[PDB]
Amino acid sequence: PSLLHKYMGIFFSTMSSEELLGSLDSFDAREDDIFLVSYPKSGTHWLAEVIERIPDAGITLTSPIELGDISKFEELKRIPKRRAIPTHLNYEMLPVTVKQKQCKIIYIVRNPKDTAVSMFHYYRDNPNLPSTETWAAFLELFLKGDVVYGSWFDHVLSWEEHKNDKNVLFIFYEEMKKDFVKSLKKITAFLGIDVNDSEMAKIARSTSFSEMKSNAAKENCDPNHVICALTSDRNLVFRKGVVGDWINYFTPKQNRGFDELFTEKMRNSDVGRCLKEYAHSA
Ligand SMILES: Nc1ncnc2c1ncn2[C@@H]1O[C@H](COP(=O)(O)O)[C@@H](OP(=O)(O)O)[C@H]1O
Ligand SMILES: [Ca+2]
Repeated sequence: PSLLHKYMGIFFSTMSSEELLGSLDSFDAREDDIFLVSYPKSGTHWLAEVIERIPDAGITLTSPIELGDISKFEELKRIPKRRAIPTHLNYEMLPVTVKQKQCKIIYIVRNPKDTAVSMFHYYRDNPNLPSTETWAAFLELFLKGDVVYGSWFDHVLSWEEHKNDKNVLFIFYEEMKKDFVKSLKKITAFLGIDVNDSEMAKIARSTSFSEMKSNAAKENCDPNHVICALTSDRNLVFRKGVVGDWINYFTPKQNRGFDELFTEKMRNSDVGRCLKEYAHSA
């Protein structure tokens, strides 16, 4: 019985009941709900960890929404507090009802060469993921989208369509590394929360990779809270967390090919070009 399975043409972990997934639009959003959206390996925790570190904001951060049985919906309706709800769903599969309420989205994004790698790595090291021997095997799938949650490019695009909607904010991983505070603001703001220089500086302190990397047990109460449906061992996510490495895995060929598909898919995607002003200088 597989480690992965495919729903509507996209691979998912068997830890996402298909029950759960046919049932999504039966999700009943709250005007206030929040969603931290990303394609795998894209700052997810980073982001989510960052949220939790916001003080007395009143927010219960929630286990992934495409993780589990239909009941997860049950699990969800009982959170009396405001919900920040993590997901890697694509737009289409995002619950209509979320579309209908215009719940705020935060969609975080990172250049796709770095994502691929980070990823490949994740296939290697995670027993919920059917490992792949060599880098080049995984890239082919990536470029096909033959990875869980499907094609990078599609994820981003679908999402990018709503980049100019009011309850939506895009964020760039990269931009998190560069000037984390300018970012944080951008958020606090979207969320219309005030948090001061001191405080913001505390979060920065608390959330540094290596900081985030020192860890082994529990959060605010008892049973471990998972935030990425795929991940059960948080110790697995902190690998290198810089920008750039992809220059230590792409062969001149794979790059040419990559840059052409990229340029083919990300035609006139503003976001496209921004991710290019980065490795442009990076
Ligand atoms: N506080 C932090 N600062 C920078 N990068 C971080 C980080 N926390 C996690 N990461 C990076 O986030 C990536 C994982 O993404 P996700 O949260 O979606 O699973 C990893 O990339 P790397 O493989 O390059 O190290 C990890 O290194
Ligand atoms: Ca459209």
